[PDB]
Amino acid sequence: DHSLEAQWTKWKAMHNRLYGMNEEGWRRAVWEKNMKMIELHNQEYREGKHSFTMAMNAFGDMTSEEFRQVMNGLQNRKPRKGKVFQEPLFYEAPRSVDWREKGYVTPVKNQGQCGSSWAFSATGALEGQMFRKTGRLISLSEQNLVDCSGPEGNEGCNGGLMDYAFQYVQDNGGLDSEESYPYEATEESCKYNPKYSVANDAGFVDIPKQEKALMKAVATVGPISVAIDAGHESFLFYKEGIYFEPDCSSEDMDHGVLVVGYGFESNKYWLVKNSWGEEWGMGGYVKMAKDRRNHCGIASAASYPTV
Repeated sequence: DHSLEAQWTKWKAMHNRLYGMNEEGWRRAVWEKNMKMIELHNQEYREGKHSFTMAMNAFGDMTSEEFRQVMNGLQNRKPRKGKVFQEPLFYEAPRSVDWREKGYVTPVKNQGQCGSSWAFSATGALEGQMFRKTGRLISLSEQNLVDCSGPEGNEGCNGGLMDYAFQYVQDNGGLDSEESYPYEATEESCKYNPKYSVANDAGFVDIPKQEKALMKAVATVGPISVAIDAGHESFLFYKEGIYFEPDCSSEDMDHGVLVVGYGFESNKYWLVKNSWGEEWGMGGYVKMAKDRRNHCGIASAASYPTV
């Protein structure tokens, strides 16, 4: 009715959308299907069938093809070439951890029209380690990785891996700050300048494919880089609460993110920092189901750098 037409017009304006005559038609269809599922889902939430709610956002008119192109960023083959993390049995991890309260985490960033989640997950873990080492929080450059880690196996906006990113930092002897090497969301020439370098003696460690191990690692090291299966509109439109997708895969992770802590609702979850801006989820964060048989592959390809 008039309400639907009005809401569509408002969303378009709000997100500054200008479509051609033919596109307008199918973009709206995409948007309406999403609005319908968000509605049905939220009703089921009220009925207690879900732990999280959904809400329309800037990705309301996006196609699955476009999603795979700019929202993700992880490569198919995920090799384990880093040092090994041995789960300490005689260490008892706390019930909850949140590194943002310790000042290990920088503000939420936005990868934009570039499938570079690998770069954001990488700098995220590095920023925490540098803070653990200097007590100084400096935002690192994702653009540096995008433009320079090609030899390490990365493909800029076409995907890469966090380990390849950590490898680059090793071989290179440093990574610039975001202030000196701004994010452009595209592949340009490598402008790495030593004058603004940080993390000169790096390396990386891979964590076993177990949540118990991942938990002990987060509690003792700081934020950790993890890969998750994010290809679901439930995640795309996630709003708040504990995210749980029955159709989530524990083996096909396409999105790189950062775990900054874990806890339980006073029911356990992982505090995850995403790079889709503050307008997504909980200020750019998502509480993901913990200890639910490696939900979304959270513990299948986790690692952290060493400085």
